[PDB]
Amino acid sequence: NNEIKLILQQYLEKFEAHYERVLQDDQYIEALETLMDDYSEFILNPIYEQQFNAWRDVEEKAQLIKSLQYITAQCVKQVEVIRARRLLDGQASIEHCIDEEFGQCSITSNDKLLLVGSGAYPMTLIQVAKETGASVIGIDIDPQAVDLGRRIVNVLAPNEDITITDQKVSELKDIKDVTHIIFSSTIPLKYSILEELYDLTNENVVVAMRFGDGIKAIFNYPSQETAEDKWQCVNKHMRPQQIFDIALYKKA
Ligand SMILES: C[S@@+](CC[C@H](N)C(=O)[O-])C[C@H]1O[C@@H](n2cnc3c(N)ncnc32)[C@H](O)[C@@H]1O
Repeated sequence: NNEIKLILQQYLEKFEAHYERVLQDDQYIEALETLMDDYSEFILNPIYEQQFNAWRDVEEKAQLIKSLQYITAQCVKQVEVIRARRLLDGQASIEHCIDEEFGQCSITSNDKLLLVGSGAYPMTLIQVAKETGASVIGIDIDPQAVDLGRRIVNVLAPNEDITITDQKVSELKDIKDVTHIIFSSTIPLKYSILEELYDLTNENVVVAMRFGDGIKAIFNYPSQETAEDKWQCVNKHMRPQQIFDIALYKKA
């Protein structure tokens, strides 16, 4: 208990200070990015993983995890907003292909991908459009993220077929044409949206759900059990030096 709980509380306090500073002045982004790198290195260190796993508290552990995953999700968003505003303020124009996340279920230019939680700095959305030539829809509930994302796409990828909207999945007119769906990891509602998508989507749709379980759940929303007759987990992609893992879902 004692050891890992103390560090996790200290990270929560550090994230509070860094996040509050960045809200007042975006010059403190570099310090927050460094904290996020240190946090990542902590999460992926087998020593801390073992300590975390050994802490068999139920209530306090669960709550502390939930406090961290919420504030660090806000930090991820704030980094994206600042990076986006910097690119647009200028008015000027890596290690893994997103296609890799779908294993055998490959993406061609004839396919159509929905990315849930596109974000203000939608590099992943642009990446997959450029790599695959597929049509791409990104949704984000935050209109700041919709505006920044839309205008970044128009600068960096004007020739790709990319739509960004605040529409919920039940409001997407072309939902039945979607062949591939990716969920960003830092979406609290991702499993409720997954369940809603069952009835909305065609029968052969494939979903890549990004998540973090165990110690990775302090920087990600975790996996959940799905309704067993609806979404079947056909593949789990878990790696020790990846800050998020991927669960592939198909119908029945
Ligand atoms: C950090 S950002 C961008 C994606 C991020 N890079 C990731 O991979 O987790 C996460 C985005 O998801 C958005 N978001 C959160 N909940 C959502 C929901 N229920 N539906 C759509 N977008 C959501 C946030 O507004 C935010 O812009």
